[PDB]
Amino acid sequence: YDDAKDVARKAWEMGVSDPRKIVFSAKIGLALTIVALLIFYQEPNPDLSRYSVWAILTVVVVFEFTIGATLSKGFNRALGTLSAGGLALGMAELSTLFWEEIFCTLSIFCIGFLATFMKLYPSMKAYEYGFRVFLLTYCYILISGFRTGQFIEVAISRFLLIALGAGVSLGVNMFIYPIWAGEDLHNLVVKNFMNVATSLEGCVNGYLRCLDPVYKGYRSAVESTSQEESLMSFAIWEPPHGPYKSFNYPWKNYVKLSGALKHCAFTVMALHGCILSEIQAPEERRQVFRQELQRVGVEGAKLLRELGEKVKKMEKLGPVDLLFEVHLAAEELQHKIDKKSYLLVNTYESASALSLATFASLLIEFVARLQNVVDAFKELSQKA
Amino acid sequence: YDDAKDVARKAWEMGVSDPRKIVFSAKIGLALTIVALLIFYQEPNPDLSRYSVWAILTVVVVFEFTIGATLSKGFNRALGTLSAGGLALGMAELSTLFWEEIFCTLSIFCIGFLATFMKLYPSMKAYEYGFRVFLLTYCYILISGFRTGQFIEVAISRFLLIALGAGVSLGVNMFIYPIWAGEDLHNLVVKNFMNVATSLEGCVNGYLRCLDPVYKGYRSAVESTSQEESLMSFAIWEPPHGPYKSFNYPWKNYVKLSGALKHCAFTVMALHGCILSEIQAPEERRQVFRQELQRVGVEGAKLLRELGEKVKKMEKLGPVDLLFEVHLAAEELQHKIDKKSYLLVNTYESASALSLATFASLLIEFVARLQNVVDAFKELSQKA
Repeated sequence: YDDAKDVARKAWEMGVSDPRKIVFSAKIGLALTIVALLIFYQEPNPDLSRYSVWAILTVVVVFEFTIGATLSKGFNRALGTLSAGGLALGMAELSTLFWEEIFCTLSIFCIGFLATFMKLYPSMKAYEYGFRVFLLTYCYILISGFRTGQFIEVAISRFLLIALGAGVSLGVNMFIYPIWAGEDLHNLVVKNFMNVATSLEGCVNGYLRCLDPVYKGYRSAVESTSQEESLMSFAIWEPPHGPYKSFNYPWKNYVKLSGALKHCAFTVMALHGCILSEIQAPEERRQVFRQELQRVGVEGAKLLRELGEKVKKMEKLGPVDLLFEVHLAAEELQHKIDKKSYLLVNTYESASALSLATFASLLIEFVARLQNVVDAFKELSQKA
Repeated sequence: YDDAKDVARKAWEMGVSDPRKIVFSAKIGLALTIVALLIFYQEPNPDLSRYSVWAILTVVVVFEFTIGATLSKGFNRALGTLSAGGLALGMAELSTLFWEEIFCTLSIFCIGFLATFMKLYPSMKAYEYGFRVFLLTYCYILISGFRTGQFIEVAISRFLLIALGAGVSLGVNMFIYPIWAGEDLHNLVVKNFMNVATSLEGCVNGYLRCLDPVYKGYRSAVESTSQEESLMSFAIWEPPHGPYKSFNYPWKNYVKLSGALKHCAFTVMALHGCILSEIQAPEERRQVFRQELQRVGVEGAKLLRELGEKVKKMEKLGPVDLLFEVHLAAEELQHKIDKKSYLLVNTYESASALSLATFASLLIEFVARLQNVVDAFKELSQKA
């Protein structure tokens, strides 16, 4: 019973935090019950209601979270289905022309074999639903057409059914509280700034706290380029929905600003590795560089926090001279290790000392990786 | 025409290199044409051939690359379909009992809404096909059952059709040249050793070559734990297929040995970052530590190469005292920087000079991360 409390809590916790799941499930439920209500109350005549399941099963099979996703995946499945339709109907008139059972058997071996590879090819890894709905539509059309004499009228009826289902699908998805895929990416390029500034602050302050929240911080930023590169495929399909003024919005720098950041979060990786490493500097020697090591972590996060606030607001005003206090912090960090360098050099009696030299110069590097981002965001600030 | 040559080459190159795609497409083609041949030549009577498309569309919808995947995903879809069947038939006898159009409309809004969340919950992210085939089977059964009087005989017929399709599906997938998901993971835990030993050798030898192949090396090992954790879900479903002697084979250390390796390939990340960093040691100063820096990279790869050859062979003989020459190499590397330490310490005139403190003590660390793996593989060598 206590475990079941969490399951209810899990739904509530993901619910109250993000009111985008409840609304999506409400939208799909509404679409399904509207199709069913239309079937039962407005089309009760059995003259032709069998195919009425096309109508409710197409709403279920083509309704997805983001307008871009629904629209592009509908386009790909429509190309697969219509290509199978044209090619299969050509093969169907042929396959009635005189040994047609054997010809129509080979005509499905060939399609299965050819479509399988282009499904399995490494490049076409996300265009897999298209190959499934093409291999699975060739087969259906071909069997039904070998069975029936004049298929094309029933094919016309099936298309208006899968246009009466998908019509309501797209309409309800786009008009009733839409969920775009453009601002699912503008709210993601600005999320990584927030969970990297803490990863920087976690790794600078976890190194010294003596006498994981960090591991979930920076691994989200790094593991998003495989995602933002998808949300860049979905983002091109939406209209200029609101602030995103014109068509051809540069959803190419949001994977470039998140590119220079994910490249700047490859020191915070090794910056964390120094605290997880089996060799690390002793407590008493870390706490001689306490100020400057904290000084970079303190100010270094403040900039990278408000670099996000320059994306969330997408402030068409400017990032003017951001890195002065991090440069000063890094410069006098190095000049601070110029005096107390004997704590870094003369087996293991010197392998542990010297890992304190490895953090100090994995943190100055992060200061240098931080000039690349501001330029990779200065292009995005102006032209976008 | 020249670009089209590559497309043919791409299929051939992925074909001749891996003869696992051609055989899979041949298997799916054979299944589809056998179902079609069975329909046309052995069941030509139209007394009942409409549902004969269940038979060919179920082979297409449930045939997958690995026996484990086909079998587990068939089990999940069967649970979804049979659960929708039992619950929907209960709702169907009720939904004929006396305002049943409105009750049967609400009975599909409720199912859509409830199933949407458990599809969208973060945990149930791979169990998404199950929720789609449950939401999409409740709907079909319920519409058809509201339409027809005594559905259960037609439901029995549909189940023997989707047992005459899936029967041939599983049979052809398992008997005609099977493709397991256990040895798709034993051949993957041993692949990461081969593309990390080169990443180590690339980053040690790319640092010095003056007077990307590495970036594809270690990023494959790190980006596989999200994959090997799936191949651990598929691996439990196969029988003891061959060498994997008994049931309950420990496919839990292959994600633990590949866990200690992916944890050892987090220095080779930062080891590479030092050559991509905007601050790096000068040429003339790198080539004073040329021998020992190469010495660790040379011998350090030789061990990690033959750690794989202790997995590919899965040699039930032993990894006896592997790390002696890497320990000596790391020990006298540190003792080599004990003499020539003035090249590491006394703004930027010393930020570049101390980048050698950070390669040499990002490479001694990799030697220490390498004791964890041999222990995390000594457990796997004995009990597996």
